[PDB]
Amino acid sequence: MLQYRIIVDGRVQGVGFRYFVQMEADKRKLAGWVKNRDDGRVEILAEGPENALQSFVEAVKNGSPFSKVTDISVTESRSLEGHHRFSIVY
Repeated sequence: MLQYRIIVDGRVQGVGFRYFVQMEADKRKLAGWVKNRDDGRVEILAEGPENALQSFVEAVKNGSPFSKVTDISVTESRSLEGHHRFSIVY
């Protein structure tokens, strides 16, 4: 489909952000993962149809309770790894 690599910065850890991203990804039937980086940022790999991916990016910007998204970087690829499911990963 398309794969997005999304990096989120701001007040985005210890705020239920991974859970929020996972609920949005499952709602939008996207596959991939969300993971906290040790530098405070959140990485998101998401694969799916373009309408789902675009609307997902907008939802991510709204964040979880107490979060504040100050930046979102997105890079894209047509090469999907064929992920199923969306996981909170370590």
